[PDB]
Amino acid sequence: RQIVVGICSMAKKSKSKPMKEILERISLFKYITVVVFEEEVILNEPVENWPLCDCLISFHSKGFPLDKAVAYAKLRNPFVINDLNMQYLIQDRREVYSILQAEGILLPRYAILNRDPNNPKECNLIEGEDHVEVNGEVFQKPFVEKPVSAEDHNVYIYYPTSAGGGSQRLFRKIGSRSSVYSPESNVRKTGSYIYEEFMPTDGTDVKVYTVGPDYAHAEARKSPALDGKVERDSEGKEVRYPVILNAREKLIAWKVCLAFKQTVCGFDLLRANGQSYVCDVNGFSFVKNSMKYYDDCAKILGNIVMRELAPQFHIPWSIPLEAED
Ligand SMILES: O=P(O)(O)O[C@@H]1[C@@H](OP(=O)(O)O)[C@H](OP(=O)(O)OP(=O)(O)O)[C@@H](OP(=O)(O)O)[C@H](OP(=O)(O)OP(=O)(O)O)[C@@H]1OP(=O)(O)O
Ligand SMILES: Nc1ncnc2c1ncn2[C@@H]1O[C@H](COP(=O)(O)OP(=O)(O)O)[C@@H](O)[C@H]1O
Ligand SMILES: [Mg+2]
Ligand SMILES: [Mg+2]
Ligand SMILES: [Mg+2]
Ligand SMILES: [Mg+2]
Ligand SMILES: [Mg+2]
Repeated sequence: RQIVVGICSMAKKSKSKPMKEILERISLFKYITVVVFEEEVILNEPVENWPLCDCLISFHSKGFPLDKAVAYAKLRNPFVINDLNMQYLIQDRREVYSILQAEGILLPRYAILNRDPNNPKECNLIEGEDHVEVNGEVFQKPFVEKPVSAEDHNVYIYYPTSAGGGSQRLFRKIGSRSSVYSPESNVRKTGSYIYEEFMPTDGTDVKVYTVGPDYAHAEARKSPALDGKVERDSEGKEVRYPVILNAREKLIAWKVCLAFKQTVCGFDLLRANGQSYVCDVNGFSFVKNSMKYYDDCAKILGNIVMRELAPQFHIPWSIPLEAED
């Protein structure tokens, strides 16, 4: 029989153009059949009625019932491409940073400010004009303030008085804008945050996209805080610039992929001061608008499936050479 690869995610992701481009390519494998789980089934049917698969590609995004996906995996015991339990941790920036540190991955110096919502003023925070002290640790402006929830994209950057003060407020892109300047110089007074040193880059973020530990595509984009005006092409896509990862960065990608147990994994690098710092690990993310990435991503995933499952299906399989980017 065919090896079944099940795709289990919210429709917003499962029906995205990149997903469709990759799935049609995975379907080219002679012995693989792709089955995309309907969102209505994911949300409203018990896991016992979800379709069978032999390999499960499943990932959390807003509204996804991760507890059900875990229960399904436990019930059916499929080969899992992106580990589900790690996806609980990926939702919490504190957990993400803790894993990065445990793996010896360079990241910004940071401190966690946990605030009791019932008692917001008695947290370990002291604030001056050009700095904060978080659990006694000092951050001179510029510094970055991130909500502990990784799914909250309201990241603020606080500028020193010498540069005019105020702050840049980042958010999920709204049409042409990715951030806005605020005259507010004082930090947020409710919520829990990570405070971290600002890493000076050349004005770009490096976005990395792994497909297993030995492949990563990288590309760059204008730092969303620089002025908040998104660079768009004639198709309405964000302008992306060429990047080739150096040897250190290829190792970082290997480590992130394995540490988070996410075969398909996006994360962000800040190239600063002659090193590269991870500032965000998002888990499952596909590149938009690279034909070559669709080809490579589909072939690697299909080959991962065959390698793991061909023997139990009695299908002959010889491990082919794969590119690294
Ligand atoms: O909101 P989510 O998290 O469910 O989905 C978002 C996520 O896509 P994913 O699921 O990972 O593929 C972002 O990638 P990411 O994971 O690297 O995120 P972070 O580094 O944590 O910010 C992506 O930003 P980008 O990397 O393309 O700039 C963003 O596109 P959008 O702002 O629309 O960009 P445009 O199409 O307008 O240019 C998506 O927003 P929506 O689709 O509106 O919800
Ligand atoms: N320590 C830092 N130094 C400089 N820029 C940062 C730092 N942390 C985040 N940023 C900038 O803010 C953006 C959003 O932060 P990120 O941690 O990626 O949050 P999100 O999960 O919302 O994407 C980054 O892409 C980067 O441009
Ligand atoms: Mg097929
Ligand atoms: Mg996500
Ligand atoms: Mg959007
Ligand atoms: Mg990011
Ligand atoms: Mg993120």
